[PDB]
Amino acid sequence: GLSDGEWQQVLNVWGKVEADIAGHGQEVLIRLFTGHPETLEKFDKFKHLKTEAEMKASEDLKKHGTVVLTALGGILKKKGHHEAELKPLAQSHATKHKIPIKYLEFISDAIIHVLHSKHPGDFGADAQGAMTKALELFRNDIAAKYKELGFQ
Ligand code: MNH
Repeated sequence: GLSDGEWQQVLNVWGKVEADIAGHGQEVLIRLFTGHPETLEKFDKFKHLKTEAEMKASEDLKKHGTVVLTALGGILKKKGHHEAELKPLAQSHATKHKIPIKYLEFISDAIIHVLHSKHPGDFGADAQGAMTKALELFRNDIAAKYKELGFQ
């Protein structure tokens, strides 16, 4: 679990994602696809995207960015009483989308990167440790549901 102070830090930082949810979400997805181009094949509608400028110019990619970060926002605000939120998310990602836990680790990393990049020296040692622990918990709780289901 995180501590109370650790959640407060997580949620304060998520305060800044919510000022520009679309632009954060899009930078997240662009970090992901360019560092890990196999993740791009999971999206039928994004594999016409050969360049960054193409990625950067896509409103549909930004739309997905928002869907992603909005649902993570909800999850985070439940502070690890997040089972009702998280369980059907895990099921769709295992059975339908077929997203390996490794791609989830890649997007966690992309979110840490994007918080540092968009908030240079405003996202400190302490806040970065708590967000990492919060994303680890997210990932741990999905991994458990994945194991149940035999996914990988
Ligand atoms: C945090 C990480 C994270 C969150 C909160 C997340 C939340 C969602 C939500 C909400 C939806 C819409 C409802 C659903 O269950 O289909 C959705 C659809 C999707 N998700 Mn994912 N998703 C990922 C990471 C996430 N997704 C990653 C990483 C992959 C890709 C490599 C991915 C690929 C999808 C695909 C593909 C869809 C369906 C896209 C479409 O509409 O065509 N994702």
